[PDB]
Amino acid sequence: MKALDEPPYLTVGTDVSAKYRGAFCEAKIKTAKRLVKVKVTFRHDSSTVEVQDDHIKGPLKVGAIVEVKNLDGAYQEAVINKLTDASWYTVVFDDGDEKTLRRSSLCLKGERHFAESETLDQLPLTNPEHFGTPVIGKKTNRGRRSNHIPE
Repeated sequence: MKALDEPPYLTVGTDVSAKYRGAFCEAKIKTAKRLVKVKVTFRHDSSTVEVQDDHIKGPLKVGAIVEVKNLDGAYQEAVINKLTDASWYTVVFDDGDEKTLRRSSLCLKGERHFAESETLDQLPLTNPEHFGTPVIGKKTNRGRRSNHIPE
């Protein structure tokens, strides 16, 4: 660090509160995992997504067209915008689960484990009805009917 402006830090062996399925359960850092999360612009849709380095095949550098293996099973052409240090801490829960979560979803066990819950509340929303981008009619690849079926 430079000035060390954040004294509480998470390290292996340290017990923290990890958000498991929505509820913060106290688990201890089993290991620290630097995940490289790559923010990529999908070339076919122009949308910026943020995916794990694991799905990125090719070279990991800004401006590079890489091939993203999506969970859909499709490789997609995308451009790397940035490589993000996603320092996630892999915590071991006392039920036997181990999972890495980002430090923003981890509260340091120094008498802090949240006296709250989100409660999966669905009233306060910041995202409106996402039905797509305005004017659906700007894509180059089209192919309805193709004279194969009267549709």
